[PDB]
Amino acid sequence: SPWFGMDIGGTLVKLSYFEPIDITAEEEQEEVESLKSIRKYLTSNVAYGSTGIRDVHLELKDLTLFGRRGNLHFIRFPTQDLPTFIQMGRDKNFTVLCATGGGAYKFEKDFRTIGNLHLHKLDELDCLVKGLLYIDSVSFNGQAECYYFANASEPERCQKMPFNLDDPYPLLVVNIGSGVSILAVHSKDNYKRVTGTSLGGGTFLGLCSLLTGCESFEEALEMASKGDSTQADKLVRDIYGGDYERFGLPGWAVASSFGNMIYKEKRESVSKEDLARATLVTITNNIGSVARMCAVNEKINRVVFVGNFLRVNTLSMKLLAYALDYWSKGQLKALFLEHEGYFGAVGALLGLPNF
Amino acid sequence: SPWFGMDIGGTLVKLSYFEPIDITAEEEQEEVESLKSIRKYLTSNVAYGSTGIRDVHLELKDLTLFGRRGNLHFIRFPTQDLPTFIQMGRDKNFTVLCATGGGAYKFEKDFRTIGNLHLHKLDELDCLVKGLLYIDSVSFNGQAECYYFANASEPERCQKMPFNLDDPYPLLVVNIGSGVSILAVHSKDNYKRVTGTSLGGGTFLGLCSLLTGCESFEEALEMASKGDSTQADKLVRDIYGGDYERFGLPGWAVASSFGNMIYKEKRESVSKEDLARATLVTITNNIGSVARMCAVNEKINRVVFVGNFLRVNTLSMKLLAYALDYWSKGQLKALFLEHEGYFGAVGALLGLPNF
Ligand SMILES: Nc1ncnc2c1ncn2[C@@H]1O[C@H](COP(=O)(O)OP(=O)(O)O)[C@@H](O)[C@H]1O
Ligand SMILES: Nc1ncnc2c1ncn2[C@@H]1O[C@H](COP(=O)(O)OP(=O)(O)O)[C@@H](O)[C@H]1O
Ligand SMILES: CC(C)(COP(=O)(O)O)[C@@H](O)C(=O)NCCC(=O)O
Ligand SMILES: CC(C)(COP(=O)(O)O)[C@@H](O)C(=O)NCCC(=O)O
Ligand SMILES: [Mg+2]
Ligand SMILES: [Mg+2]
Repeated sequence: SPWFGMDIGGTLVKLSYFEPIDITAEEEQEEVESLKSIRKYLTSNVAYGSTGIRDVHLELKDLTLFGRRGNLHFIRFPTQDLPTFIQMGRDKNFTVLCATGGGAYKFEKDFRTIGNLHLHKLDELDCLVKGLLYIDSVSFNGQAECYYFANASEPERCQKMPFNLDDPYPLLVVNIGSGVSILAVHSKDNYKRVTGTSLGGGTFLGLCSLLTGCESFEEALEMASKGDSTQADKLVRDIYGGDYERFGLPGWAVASSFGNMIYKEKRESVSKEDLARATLVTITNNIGSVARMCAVNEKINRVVFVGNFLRVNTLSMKLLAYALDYWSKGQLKALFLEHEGYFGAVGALLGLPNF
Repeated sequence: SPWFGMDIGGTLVKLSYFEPIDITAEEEQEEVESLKSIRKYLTSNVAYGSTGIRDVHLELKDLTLFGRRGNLHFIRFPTQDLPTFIQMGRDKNFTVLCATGGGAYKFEKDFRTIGNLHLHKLDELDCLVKGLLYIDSVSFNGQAECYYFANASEPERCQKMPFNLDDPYPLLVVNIGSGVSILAVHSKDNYKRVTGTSLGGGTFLGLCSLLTGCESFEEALEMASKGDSTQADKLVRDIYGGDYERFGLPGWAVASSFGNMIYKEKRESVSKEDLARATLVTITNNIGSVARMCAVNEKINRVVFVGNFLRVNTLSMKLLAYALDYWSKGQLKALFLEHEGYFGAVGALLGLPNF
C-alpha cells in the first residue's frame, strides 16, 4: 500500500508521497507488480500527464517516518484534473488515502469508485498545523525550513535569511490559497481559526485574468513584474499633493487601490502589466493589513505565510515583509516556509497510523 | 462674507453653505451686490455648471448657527472640476474659506489666486468628528440623523429604523471615500485613526469601470443591482460541496472573491452586471470584515459608516448591516447617517469662529 497524503484545495491538489528506500531483498521480490509500477512511475517522471508536476527541489531525502527510511516527494496538479487522476487510479492494473481540504468532502464519492481504497478524511486546519510543525522539526535536509527577510525596509540590504522555530509558540499562520484562512497556534494542541478573507490568490488570478487576459499564474507574475502599479493606484500625494503627516501616511502610500482607473484618460494609457502589478499589490497589501490586525489582536508577533499564492512569488513576499515591518515599527516578523503549499498534504500523511 | 465649509476629497468636493434667513431690512439694503448675487445663484439653482449638484433633500432649515437663523445647504462636485469653480470665483464681480480634506493642501496655492480670500485649513479627522456630532445633535429637521437596519439578517423583516446617539461614545467611524479611514471616537476630545484600507469606493469604481465599461458611479450601482455575484465568486460549496461546518462557514459564503474567473469558460459566460455586483460585494464585505476586526479590537460595538461610497447605495448598506450582525452574533451594530458625505464640510464650517 503506497503512503500518500492528499490536500485537495479549491484550485490545486497537493500530494505528498513517501518513497521507501530501505526495501529489503525479500520485500522487493514479493512486491505486487502494480505497487512496484506506481513507485517507478512516480520517481521516474517529473511531469505526470499534462498538468502534474513534481517539485523535485522540495524533496526530503532519507527521512525516517513510521519507522522506515525513505524520501518525501511533493506533487501538485489542478483540482480540475482530479477526475483524470481518479480514472487512471481505476486502471485495471491496480491502499489507504488520507485526504484533507474541501475536496476530500466534495469528491468523497468519486474516490470510492476505486474499489481497493479506503478514504479517511482529516480536518484542513489540523493537517496544516501538524504538517508545518513536522516539516520544520525535521528541517529541510539540514537547512532551515523557515526564513524571513532581514532589513525588509531597506532595499540595498534586504536579503532572505533563515529563521529558527525551535519554540514556535505562539504563532499566527496565514494560509493564502484560493481564499485566506488565519490561524492562531498557541500550542500543538490549542489552535483556532481567528478570521479569514475571501480576497486571496484566486482573487489575484481571477481579476488579473479578467483585466489582462493572462493564461496562467506564472504569466500573471511575470506581467506584474514589468508593471508600475502607481499608474492604476491613486496615492496619498495625488490627494494631498504630498504626505498626510498628521497620521503618518507617506505620499507614496496607496490611498485608493485602482483609484486612478475612474478617469477614462488614465484607463486608456494604463498597460496590462500595470494592471497585473496593481492587482498583485492590492491583494497582497490587504492580506498584510488583515494579518497585522490579527497579530496585534492575538498578541502574536510571529506571522507565518503559507499557501501557494506565494510560490515563485518573491514580489508578494517582500511586500508582506516590508508591510509588517513598517506598520508595526519592527515588532512584527513576516515568516516564510520552503514547503509553502504542501503542509496540509504532509499533515494528512501523518494521520496514517490512525487508520 | 458668505459662510462656507469645504471638504476637498480625492474624488468629490463637498460644500456646506449657511444661507441666512433673518436678513434685516437694513442689512438687505446694504448688502454688497456680488454677495447678494452669490446667495441668489446658490439658492435659485440645483445644478451648477455641468457637474455641481445641490442635495436639496438634505437641507437643514431654520438652523441657529453663530447666532443667526438660516438654512444649511449641501453641495457637491467632482474634484476634477475645482479649477472651474476657482476660475469662476475670480469672476470680476466678486471672504473666509475653511477647508479640509487632502485637497485643502493640494490646491492651497490655487485658492489664493482669489485675491479677497483667506484660506484656513483644518484637519480632516477633526472636521469629520465635529461635523458628525453636530449634525446628529441638531437632528435632521426633527428626524433622527442616525439609522440602522433592524433584523438585518432576516430579509422579510429587514427595514430601516432610527437610532439614537444621545450618548455616542465610544464610537467607531468608518469613512468610505476614495479609500477608507477608520476612527475610534472615545469622547469629543479623544479620537484617533486606528487603521484604514486602500480598498475603498475608488476601488469599486475603478475596477468596475475597467471590468464593465460603466461611465458613472450610478450606472455601476444599477449594473450591480442586475447581476449575480456568485457567477464570478467561488463559494464555500464550490470547494467543499456544501458547508465547512467545523469552522461555521456556510456553503453560500464566498470562499474566493472572483475565484471562478480563473476558468476561461466561466469568464466567457459572466456578464458585466455579474462583474459589477462581484466588485461591489467584494469591496463591501472586505470593508465590513476590517471594520468588524477593529471594533472587536477597540472594544466598541457601534460602527458608523460615512462617506459617499454609500450614497444611493442600499445594497452595500444592507451587506454591511448583515455582515456585522451575522459575524458578531448580534453584538455589533452597523449605523448609518443621512448626511453621509458632508460631515467634513460641516465640521470645517464650524471652525469659522476660530478665524
Ligand atoms: N500552478 C498554479 N496554478 C494555479 N494557481 C497557482 C499556481 N501556483 C500558484 N497559484 C496560486 O495559489 C493559489 C492556490 O493556492 P493553494 O494553497 O493550493 O489553494 P487551494 O488550497 O485553495 O487549492 C492560486 O490561487 C494561485 O494564486
Ligand atoms: N457622483 C459620484 N461621483 C463619483 N463618485 C461617487 C459619486 N457618488 C458616490 N461616489 C462614490 O464615493 C466615493 C468618494 O466618496 P467621498 O467620501 O466623497 O470620497 P473623497 O473624500 O475621497 O472624495 C467614490 O469613490 C464613489 O465610490
Ligand atoms: C473556505 C477556505 C477554507 C477554503 O480553503 P482553500 O481551498 O482556499 O485552501 C478558504 O478559501 C477561506 O477561508 N476563505 C475565506 C472565507 C472567509 O473567511 O470569509
Ligand atoms: C488617505 C485618505 C485619508 C484620503 O482621504 P479621502 O480622499 O479618501 O477622503 C484615505 O484615502 C485613506 O485613509 N486610505 C487608506 C490608506 C491606508 O490606510 O493605507
Ligand atoms: Mg488549501
Ligand atoms: Mg473624504
